[PDB]
Amino acid sequence: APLPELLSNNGKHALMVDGAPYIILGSQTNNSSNYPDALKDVWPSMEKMGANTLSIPVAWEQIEPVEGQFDFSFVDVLLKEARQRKVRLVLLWFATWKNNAPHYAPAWVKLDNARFPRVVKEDGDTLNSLSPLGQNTLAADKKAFVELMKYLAKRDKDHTVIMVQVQNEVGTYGAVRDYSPMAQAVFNAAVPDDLIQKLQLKPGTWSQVFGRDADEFFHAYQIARYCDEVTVAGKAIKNLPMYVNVALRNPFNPGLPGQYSSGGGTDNVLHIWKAAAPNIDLIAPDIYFRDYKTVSKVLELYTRPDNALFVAEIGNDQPFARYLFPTLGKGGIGFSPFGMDDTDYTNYPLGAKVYNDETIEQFAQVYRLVNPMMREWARLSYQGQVWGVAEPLDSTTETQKIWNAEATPEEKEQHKKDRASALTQQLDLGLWDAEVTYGRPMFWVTPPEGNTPAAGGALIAQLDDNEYLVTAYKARVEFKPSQELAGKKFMIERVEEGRFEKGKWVMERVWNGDQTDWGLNFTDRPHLLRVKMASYSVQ
Amino acid sequence: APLPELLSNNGKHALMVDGAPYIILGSQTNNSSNYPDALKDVWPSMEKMGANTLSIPVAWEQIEPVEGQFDFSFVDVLLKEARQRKVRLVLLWFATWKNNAPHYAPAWVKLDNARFPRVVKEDGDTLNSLSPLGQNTLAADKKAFVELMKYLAKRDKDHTVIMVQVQNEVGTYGAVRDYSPMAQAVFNAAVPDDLIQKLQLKPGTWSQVFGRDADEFFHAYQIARYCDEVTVAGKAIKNLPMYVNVALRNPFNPGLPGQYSSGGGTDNVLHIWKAAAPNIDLIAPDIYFRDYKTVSKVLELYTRPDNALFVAEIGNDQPFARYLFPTLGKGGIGFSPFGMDDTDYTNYPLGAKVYNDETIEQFAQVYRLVNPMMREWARLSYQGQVWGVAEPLDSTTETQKIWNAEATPEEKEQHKKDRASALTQQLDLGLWDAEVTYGRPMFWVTPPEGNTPAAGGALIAQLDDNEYLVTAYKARVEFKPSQELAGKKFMIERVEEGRFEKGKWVMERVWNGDQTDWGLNFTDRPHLLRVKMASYSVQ
Ligand code: NA
Ligand code: NA
Ligand code: NA
Repeated sequence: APLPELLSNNGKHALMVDGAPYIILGSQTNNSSNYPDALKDVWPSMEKMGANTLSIPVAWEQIEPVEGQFDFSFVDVLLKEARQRKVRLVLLWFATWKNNAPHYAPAWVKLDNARFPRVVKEDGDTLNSLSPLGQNTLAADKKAFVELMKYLAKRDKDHTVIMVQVQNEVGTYGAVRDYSPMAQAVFNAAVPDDLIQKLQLKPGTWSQVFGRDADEFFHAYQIARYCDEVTVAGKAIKNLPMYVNVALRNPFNPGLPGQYSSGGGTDNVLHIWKAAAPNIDLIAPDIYFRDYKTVSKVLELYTRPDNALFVAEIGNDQPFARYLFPTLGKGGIGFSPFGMDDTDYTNYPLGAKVYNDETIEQFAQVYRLVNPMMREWARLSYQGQVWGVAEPLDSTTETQKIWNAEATPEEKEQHKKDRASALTQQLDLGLWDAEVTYGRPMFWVTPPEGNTPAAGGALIAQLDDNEYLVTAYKARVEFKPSQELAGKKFMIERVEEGRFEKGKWVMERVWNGDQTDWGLNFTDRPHLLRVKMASYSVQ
Repeated sequence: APLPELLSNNGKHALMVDGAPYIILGSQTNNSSNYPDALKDVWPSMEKMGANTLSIPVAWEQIEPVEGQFDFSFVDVLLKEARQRKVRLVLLWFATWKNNAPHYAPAWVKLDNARFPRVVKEDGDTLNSLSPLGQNTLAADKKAFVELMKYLAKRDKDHTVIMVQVQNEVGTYGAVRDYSPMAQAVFNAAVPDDLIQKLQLKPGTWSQVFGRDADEFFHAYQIARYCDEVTVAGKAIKNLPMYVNVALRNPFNPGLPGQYSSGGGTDNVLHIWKAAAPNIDLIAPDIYFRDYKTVSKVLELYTRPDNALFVAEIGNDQPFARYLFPTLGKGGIGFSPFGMDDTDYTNYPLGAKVYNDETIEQFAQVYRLVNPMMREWARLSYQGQVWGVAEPLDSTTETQKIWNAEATPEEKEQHKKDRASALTQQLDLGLWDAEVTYGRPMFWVTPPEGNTPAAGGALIAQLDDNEYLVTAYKARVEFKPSQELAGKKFMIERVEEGRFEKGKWVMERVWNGDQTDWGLNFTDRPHLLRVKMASYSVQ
């Protein structure tokens, strides 16, 4: 079977798996589930979720517990159990950095600062974050990563593993960069030529060329180079797609580097990362912001002509499930909720307060919309036109409930109108537009009041000028002409509910009458529709 | 197999069973379950609880219903059923005293006051409490107890019965001592030499040597001698460990002897009991105080270089389960909740209002932490260093809930701070300290607010200078250096979850990342951890 690969063309992207575009409908384990005995607490969640791909760590400490006495016994069991369940894997290389720190590096690495040095603050104190200028550290990480890739080259010829994350949330908290003498010598030197050329900049030292951003851009550059080298060495063994995942700064109100993880692929240093690390396939956001506006901004910033969108981690609380829709609508190649296992941990406040079947079911319900068309959707996303939206108001707060109640009757009616309007989205589909609304009956035209909790969304793919594939969730989708018709009228020509079997459309039933008089109304159950529209003459 | 025995060395203790230290994770029946037909209502509770030892009465009235005519049919059945279930037994000899009174003595004893005399009050009235100076009573009790011990010598060679309680809550309510002419004659006489020598006192009569404490100390001494003689006679037949259990006085606010049970092993007469009864292995508190401060004080007073801690009875309501932790932390040899059977009785207000699976489960959940390491814990407790803590605030009262709500915003914030601080415990583990906190998320650092109801605790054993065995319940445990290091930093080197198999540690998984970033967080599920800490140079 051909290698998985990330294709980029015409500002669009596809993750090719087994020779065709693929969507990762993912689940990711908690951080301590990377052992054979823990897998029994991972698989059942995956099954309940309907996930097709598991993201799970492989730690440097476990594969090289003594230097270089390699142990791949976890990987062996993981591959075999994944294959039995017919799912794919994304392995997460937890090594020099995991959330800025070396906790998953072997004891012989993390306890030997002389050989493998830490970031030194400007005031001389040391942080528990390994410096990207540590040459021994790079060589050692690289060597172990190579051994892992050799294991996959020899033992995973059908590519059960489809992608590898290199490190996990790199960077440093508590300082902007390494200020050690070793780092200071490089910082005081000339900015490397290659970076100067790629950005279109005048030569100089770091402070001269970057000014107020020199410290942060320096750290980003050095980390990016470190990760790029590890990536190249591993890809020389087996050329799987590889990516890095970002501990995000708030895109609207980031604060200072060091408060956020400095040097990772934050939105202000994507240009540094892309210039410095041409061998890393994509830079993936880890999304734990709950609110629609911030999440939407993150999806906008990380979807670029030079960057495929992969939501490598997202919170597992209920409000996060609907972000699958805009993720896919942007041409995203995947989506992977974090902490989908029963190993007795909840990362609340970041995710769900409790982990049970209801937690899983919020994601299972949205994955059920995509699974039955996964390959067809992936192709259309890469080659054609897709759209995707989520319910754009967050669930009403207790503070907002109080303020709501204390309001004048005129103000309450105005608020309802404001909410209805905010809960109405327009999509321009060429000759036709769609209007998506949330939280209303399936009959008549009473205005939308939203779902409680906020949960809805819709996916649309264009099949032809007048024909669309549509599936949605707790929402109404209504079609209309995109431009004035000139003495023509319009209608729905035909709505079919069905499925793809061996790549061919099979009709189950025609929606008509009540089911198409008031838009196309979706609840929590999965329905995949082919909608054909027509303008017609009445002259 | 070798006889069970209580060892005492270097101010520490162990209950040896089958040649190694043992922890009684007990259950005790209600008072009327000591019959073959009642056992079907006892065993299922034991199984649901995960108890390893059953405490159950054997009554003088049932073994010698007619003088001279012994009946061990109950004991026969009990032994056989216990063996089938692979549990051990502690038999409770209910004889001359059961809660101060002779109700479990045969009719031919308790109805013959001439032969077997009662305590006489100073005013000449009689109380239903047998005088410890009644020589016929002592001889008769002793004779029956000897027959019981003969039955065990001949019919329990593998020591299904590991310990015997001699009497049950001895003493007298309603008077301080016996004031009968017979007792008055002894009280007026010289204090016995042996007691004078052992306490380091000047000879004299009771009033002269003890003053204001003479009446109470006299009753304690006489009862202690009576119980010691019974104990010696039984041990001459089979030398099992034997103990007495105490109807406690409130250690902070006891009131007067006679209001509490005068003459039992209350905290003010332990010195009398130890001097008078050298053959009784230990003196065990019966704990029905609900509140942390009082329970903690009782555990402190009963844990002594000359007294192994055994919580021979404790209430079976929810708040009591967490006291297993400090019991074991003090080097306790056992813990036995009272009334764990379904014989249609609740001793509420002393225990739980209702008896059902939930009542049992509160104890099952904490026994599940200890059972998998029972032998390893018992050894470490005897030979090494252990610690144990329980959540130190009791559940918030309705009165405190009202007061909390009516409070000013500044006062509410101060109260939360005060509670957080009270819900934070420090333990000095040598080179490392642990901080235990209760009722907080498993991620980030928001301050502890306590569990509702109060329920948490933690056990720690030292394996080496930098390595500890840890298990806890509804709590967070965080490690730090015990002393400022000098230009060194520190981290967790490794946390392994696992179990002991044939006395050897088997690793199941490594806790890392999220699972160790914010201390070690436990819910209601059992996890046994080996925690290795490291200081490291950054010079
Ligand atoms: Na248009
Ligand atoms: Na210390
Ligand atoms: Na200290």
